[PDB]
Amino acid sequence: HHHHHHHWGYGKHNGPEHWHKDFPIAKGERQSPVDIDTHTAKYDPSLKPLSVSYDQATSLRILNNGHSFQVTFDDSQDKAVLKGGPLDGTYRLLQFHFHWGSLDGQGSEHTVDKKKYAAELHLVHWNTKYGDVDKALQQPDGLAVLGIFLKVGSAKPGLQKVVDVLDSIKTEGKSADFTNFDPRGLLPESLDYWTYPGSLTTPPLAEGVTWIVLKEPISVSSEQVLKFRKLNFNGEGEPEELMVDNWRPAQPLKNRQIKASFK
Ligand SMILES: NS(=O)(=O)c1cc(C(=O)O)c(Cl)cc1Cl
Ligand code: NI
Ligand SMILES: [Zn+2]
Repeated sequence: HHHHHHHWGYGKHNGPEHWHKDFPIAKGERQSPVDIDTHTAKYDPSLKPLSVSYDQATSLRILNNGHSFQVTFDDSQDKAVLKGGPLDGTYRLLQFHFHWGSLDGQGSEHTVDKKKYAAELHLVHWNTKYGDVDKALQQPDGLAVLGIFLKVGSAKPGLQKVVDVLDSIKTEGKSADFTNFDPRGLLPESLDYWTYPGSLTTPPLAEGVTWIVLKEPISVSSEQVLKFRKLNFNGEGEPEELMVDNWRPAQPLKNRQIKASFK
């Protein structure tokens, strides 16, 4: 009988279309992202507003991991947490990262009534009742991701401290100290959201994520998102391959219901 055990990426040869070969959970019923069909999405008056408590958030480092860039946080205490919305309990912010396109007309992972945004911001949190992120990763209610759409318009002031250091992490494996960054400067004004049970959108595509996708996009300038597109998927000394189109497309919703926090 069959038995199951090159690196994944976003290229023709190793992109989303192929991930199912090493990560067969891609074939399952809880995969992210999804298209949010607003007609289908049922307003659920029993969802609470999302309580974002980032008042003490302690950023640590910023790094290029070869598939995105991310800002890490001290998650040893409840410095930056999510609760309420659809969540039971407290989730601690570990990291945020982005996905974006080669052009403004694509780049988001989630879509809304089939519309793609220019980019999507993901704030990754883990359920404190499991003690750390490695234990949480193993559970169905282990993680919560707050997803935020980016459109191109006016500059996002809170994003500028990030953009101003991207030249220091151009290539894979580069990182830098990145202290005193306030993630509140990346939120939109309204915290109205859609929620559904899903997965990581990157391998290993584990099905343990409560997704919270905000209705309202933030706007960033063309100049800012152009700075994203100057990152490299490659290492220093390797041929240049610009880090663009690092998004997985919408996956089948199957039997899941997406709920809205708003009428
Ligand atoms: N795209 S995602 O589903 O938010 C996600 C991405 C990553 C990643 O760094 O590749 C991680 Cl560790 C966790 C999550 Cl939850
Ligand atoms: Ni066997
Ligand atoms: Zn992500």
